[PDB]
Amino acid sequence: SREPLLRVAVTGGTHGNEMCGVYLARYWLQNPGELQRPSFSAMPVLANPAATAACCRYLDRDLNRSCTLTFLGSTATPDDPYEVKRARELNQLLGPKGTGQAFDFTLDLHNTTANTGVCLISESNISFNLHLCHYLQRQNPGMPCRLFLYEPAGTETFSVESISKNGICLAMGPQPQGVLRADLFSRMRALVASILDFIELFNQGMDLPAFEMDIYRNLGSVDFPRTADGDLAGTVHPQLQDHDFEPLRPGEPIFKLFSGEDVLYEGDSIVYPVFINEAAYYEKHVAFLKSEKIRVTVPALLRLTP
Amino acid sequence: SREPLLRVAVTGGTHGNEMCGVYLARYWLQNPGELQRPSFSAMPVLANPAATAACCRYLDRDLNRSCTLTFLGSTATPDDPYEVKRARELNQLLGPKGTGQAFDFTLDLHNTTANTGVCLISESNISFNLHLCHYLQRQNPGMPCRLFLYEPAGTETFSVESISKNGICLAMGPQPQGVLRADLFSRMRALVASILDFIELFNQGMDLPAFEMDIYRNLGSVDFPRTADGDLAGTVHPQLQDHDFEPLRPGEPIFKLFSGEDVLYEGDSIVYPVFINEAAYYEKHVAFLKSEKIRVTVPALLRLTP
Ligand SMILES: [Cl-]
Ligand SMILES: [Cl-]
Ligand SMILES: [Cl-]
Ligand SMILES: [Cl-]
Ligand SMILES: [Zn+2]
Ligand SMILES: [Zn+2]
Repeated sequence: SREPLLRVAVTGGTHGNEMCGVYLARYWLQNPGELQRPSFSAMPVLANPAATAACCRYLDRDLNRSCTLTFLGSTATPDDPYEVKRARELNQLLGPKGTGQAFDFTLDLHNTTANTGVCLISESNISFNLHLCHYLQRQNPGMPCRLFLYEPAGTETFSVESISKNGICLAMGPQPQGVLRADLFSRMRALVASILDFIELFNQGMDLPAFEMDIYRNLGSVDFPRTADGDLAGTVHPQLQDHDFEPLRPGEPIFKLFSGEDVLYEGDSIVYPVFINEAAYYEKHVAFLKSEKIRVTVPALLRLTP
Repeated sequence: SREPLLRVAVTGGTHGNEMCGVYLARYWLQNPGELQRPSFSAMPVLANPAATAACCRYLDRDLNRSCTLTFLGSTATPDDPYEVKRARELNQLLGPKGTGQAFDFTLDLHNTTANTGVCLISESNISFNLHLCHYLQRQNPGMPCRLFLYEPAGTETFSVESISKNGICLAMGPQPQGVLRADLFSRMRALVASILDFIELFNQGMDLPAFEMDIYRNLGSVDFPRTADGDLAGTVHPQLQDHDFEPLRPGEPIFKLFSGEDVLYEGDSIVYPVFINEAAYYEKHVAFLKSEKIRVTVPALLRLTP
């Protein structure tokens, strides 16, 4: 017995300077008709109102790192980070996280300065999320739509969409922070429409046959070359720059130092760098994430049991 | 009798999140040998230290709008904008503005999210600045190097380089704020080297023959389409996006509204839009600047009179 997804949210402005989500959320709050389907209506939400008003990523702390049960469960004070306070409000709205009152699904919208194109980031290999990616791929022949599987190191999930029972992040790049490109705005807008379409089909009892697909699974990060003071001593090499999801073999160049030397990848295996040179990641000490490209088998999601 | 340029500054980080200038200044402060020529040594300066540390454009007020004689001459208080306070310090260092103690030349480094490529911005048609552009063009066949003439509306100049007797801005895009691309870092680094080379030749008494060249002269700005509340109602049209310095004829599309309508250019004449969709300009109400492409005749700069 398939349970329909009836309480569905689309969050924009989780990071205040990521403009597609910001303006789609603002627009939908004024024009919700677009998020309505026969079986359900998705609720638009501006996730970080103060960061959005200020057009910056966050005020005190990254909102997308503030939604752990520890943060949500903590006893409020006045001296809490704004984003911690806002996380609690999203917990009331979309959760509480880990309980049966949580929303069925949260779609969280993101932009990156990296040349990722269309990427879905999933914190688990839940088969519904893989079918969703597959659906978007099929709906857009010739458009890459890649799934980046980013499982939490251990126990606690951190993100805005993790508040809901399930959720996914739709990330689109490249786009400078604080800039709204018409091309990415429209494309993101159409892909959200398609994601809602998919939830409707699901809700209507559509059978989703098992299938196989390539996904990219996180191996971990590589930091920028630094001085003994952790200041940049170089940046991403021109031959790596803008080459997200392309293979990176050992011995290939990954940085150019200001001194003019090349730094080479010293790994044992070919990997697939993603989120190469993202502005928000400098302070997280991440020049890029290494991923392994793996072919997974996705079980069927059928209305009835065969 | 030609006066040599002996007190020459290169400023980076005038805007704290414009990374080429930030990292070139930081690097040169550690490795000044690069800025030395036989006749002079250029002083590297991080223009906005606090904005740079915070990786944002400015703290209180745009530093590059804070260097008017009015601001510089004002009586200090504790409640002055940080950037006003910093402007006064740059006035002490590189000026005082309008006096004989000012530096001979300030080269101010900038990055834009607009697809400008290499642009020199000059606040006057001083012939030395035009020869400099011409020199850079000749030194880089096949590389656009365009001169954008931006004369102050009326009396008071506002910018960091206006503190010196003469100066120019070297702007390079596209680059997201807070991102350092190896390609733009290297190119900017080589162009600064060439600008210093040029000052050396000048200093050595080189004759600079009169010549003609196309420049782009500011006509003014066009703001983003807005609601009655001044919130975006659209963004730069995909056909205009990334087309800086290309001709824009009346009737051509300049915006796409969220409602799906196109907004068309209603001007009487063909213009050349520049700084199309710059992040820092949203709040200045500027989607792009209109310029006229005009061919000017540049007088000779000769060691002796013919
Ligand atoms: Cl499917
Ligand atoms: Cl990239
Ligand atoms: Cl010349
Ligand atoms: Cl542009
Ligand atoms: Zn984001
Ligand atoms: Zn700037």
